[PDB]
Amino acid sequence: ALCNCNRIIIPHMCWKKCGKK
Repeated sequence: ALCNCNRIIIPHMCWKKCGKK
């Protein structure tokens, strides 16, 4: 699935745009 900025072993596009990982 797609960006859990609420799971924090982020997918890592999801990371950089959680603002993050």
